[PDB]
Amino acid sequence: MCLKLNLLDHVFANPFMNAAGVLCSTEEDLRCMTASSSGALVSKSCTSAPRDGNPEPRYMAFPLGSINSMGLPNLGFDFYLKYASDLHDYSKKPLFLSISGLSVEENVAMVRRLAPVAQEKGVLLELNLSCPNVPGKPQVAYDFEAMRTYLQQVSLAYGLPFGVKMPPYFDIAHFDTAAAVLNEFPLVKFVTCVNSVGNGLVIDAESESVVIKPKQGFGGLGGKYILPTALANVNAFYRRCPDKLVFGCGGVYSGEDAFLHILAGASMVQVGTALQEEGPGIFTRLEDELLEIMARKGYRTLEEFRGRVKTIE
Amino acid sequence: MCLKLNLLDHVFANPFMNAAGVLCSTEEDLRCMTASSSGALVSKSCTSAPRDGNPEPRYMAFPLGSINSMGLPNLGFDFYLKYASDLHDYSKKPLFLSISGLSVEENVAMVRRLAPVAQEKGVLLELNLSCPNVPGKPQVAYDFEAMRTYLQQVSLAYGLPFGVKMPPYFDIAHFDTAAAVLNEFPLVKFVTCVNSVGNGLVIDAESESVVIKPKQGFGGLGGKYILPTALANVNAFYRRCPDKLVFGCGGVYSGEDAFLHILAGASMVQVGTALQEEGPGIFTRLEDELLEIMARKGYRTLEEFRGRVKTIE
Ligand SMILES: Cc1cc2nc3c(=O)[nH]c(=O)nc-3n(C[C@H](O)[C@H](O)[C@H](O)COP(=O)(O)O)c2cc1C
Ligand SMILES: Cc1cc2nc3c(=O)[nH]c(=O)nc-3n(C[C@H](O)[C@H](O)[C@H](O)COP(=O)(O)O)c2cc1C
Ligand SMILES: COc1cccc(CCc2c(C(=O)O)[nH]c(=O)[nH]c2=O)c1
Ligand SMILES: COc1cccc(CCc2c(C(=O)O)[nH]c(=O)[nH]c2=O)c1
Repeated sequence: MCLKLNLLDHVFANPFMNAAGVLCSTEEDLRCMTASSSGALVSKSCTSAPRDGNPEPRYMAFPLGSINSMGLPNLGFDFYLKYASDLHDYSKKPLFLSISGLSVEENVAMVRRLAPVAQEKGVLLELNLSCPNVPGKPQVAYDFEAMRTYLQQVSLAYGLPFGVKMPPYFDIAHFDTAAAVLNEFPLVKFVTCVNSVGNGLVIDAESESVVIKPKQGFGGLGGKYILPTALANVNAFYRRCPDKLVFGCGGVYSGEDAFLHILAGASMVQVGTALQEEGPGIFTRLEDELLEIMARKGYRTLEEFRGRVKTIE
Repeated sequence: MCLKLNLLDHVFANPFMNAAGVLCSTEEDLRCMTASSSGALVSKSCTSAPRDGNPEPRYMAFPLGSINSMGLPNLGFDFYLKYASDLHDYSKKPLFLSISGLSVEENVAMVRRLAPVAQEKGVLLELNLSCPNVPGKPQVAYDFEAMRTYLQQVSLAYGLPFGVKMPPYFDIAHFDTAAAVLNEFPLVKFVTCVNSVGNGLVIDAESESVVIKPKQGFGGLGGKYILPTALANVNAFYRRCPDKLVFGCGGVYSGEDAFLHILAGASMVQVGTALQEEGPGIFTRLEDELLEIMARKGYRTLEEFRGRVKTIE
């Protein structure tokens, strides 16, 4: 019985990795993730310049999940490129680098410079589309014309297989349109579903206050709140993009939650909130729990059940 | 101390009512809700003709909430209008009738008939902008030009104060655009935030199956999953629509959860999943729990704290 996968011309001990943004901002964070039992890691979404991000408090967690408005704090592209080019030990596990430029030209400039490191060292790009463009317009993946522009420009500039991190959708028309846009781009080889469920509001009853400072308390939701939303998006894109991989992200706290993602169609399974709360020891637990479910069911590999969710009659 | 309030030229014993679709489809159901301690009730969203809805199973509930693809099963508009005109006892509490025609023309036709019953009896209209998926077209509330048409046509056909049931939004630009649409219509006097979080997917690990039959398992989410989403929408529209009431719906299982909705801006608080799960006794509990929290805080009225959620610096 084994959790091994081979995808995107890389080998993964297991499907688990951090979600972008969690335990991956600094060198220390990345070394931690690399030392962990995860199958892979992804770096913090970066911009060309370093950013301090929003004022604190900007992340809070509770029994059913988390809310954040971090504001994209990161050490800048050059740092993450250096990590990929010179610091990461590729013999431990594969690395993904997430980018989240604030404009199409910022993304273009970064992927141009990432390309030769991707070709030589095998770092994999995750382009964050669940991200701001012009303020007063919707996030890029909620603006299908902007999304198409970003993918056309990045595809031309980068020229290598990459993946995309998508926000959740809630309307079948959006699943259809979004997948049709992605399917225009043969270099988009993986689709990570989902980013945080946007602009939730957590309020603390005793203090009568929101719990994060930015944006009058509005921020993206993760964790137990979002698992059925995550599963729906994984399955919706799994069905609509048969020549791409789907990576699942959202609501994973247990090997059972991971097994659901994989039944829905997930290849890799990313862990955000639960990892932020539990720490990297979660990866040994999740591996053990998923293997126990597989043993009970007589499954020896992930492919035996990936995308095999049953429908009713 | 009592929770009675006056809105829309009606008196309410308390701010609680059922969510449209729950405990409100048949004459039995409407009599049950009338006999409950709720402050008001709303009927099942109706179409001009009766509908059987989708194949079963089409609703399921879990510790953290529910998923449904009911398919607008309903007894038809003539039935609900007859209930409003002849059967309902207005001395007990106010009645809202929810309409969800499958086209603008259907909604126009129904509202032209409701108008004199609204004048004579005081039934209130809640216009549901959500409908079964039509391939190629987004939900009405997610297509701002369609939304503007519906509201223009209904406002003209009806001529009296009404409200609108909204799905959730997840992007600040969308809040801005949606509220600006709504603010074009002075007869829209209340906005109910929110309908179920669309197209989630619940999977059972043991059976490896989805749990509802229609739509390959995809359905709207209610319950604990959606409380922060619901609060964010309530507050976003409370802030943007100062000349309107906001009715909160989503994730209410306790007087604390109701308290948070009211803090966010809610005038009435609607209860769906929890009501479906617990039954109509829930209203006496929610009333007791909300009065208990008020008493611990020193609040004597709902107006003292409605909309008064605090932000940080
Ligand atoms: C503190 C924090 C920072 C995040 N930063 C990023 C980011 O930089 N890029 C990104 O693609 N997603 C980011 N996200 C989203 C996560 O990658 C993940 O999509 C989301 O939290 C849902 O997964 P979960 O339910 O396991 O938390 C962040 C989430 C959290 C909680
Ligand atoms: C079984 C069921 C049927 C519903 N039918 C309707 C409907 O006819 N009209 C409507 O506006 N919303 C309908 N809804 C949505 C609810 O009114 C409510 O917006 C949603 O369930 C969120 O509230 P909750 O978290 O309390 O369940 C339905 C919900 C459920 C669970
Ligand atoms: C630039 O300000 C931003 C506002 C919202 C989202 C983002 C992208 C980064 C990001 C963040 C973040 O850094 O806030 N949090 C998430 O949950 N997902 C994300 O993708 C940037
Ligand atoms: C599958 O049937 C529908 C899909 C979307 C919307 C509607 C309208 C009635 C409705 C329903 C329903 O009857 O399925 N369920 C909801 O959670 N909200 C609603 O507004 C039906």
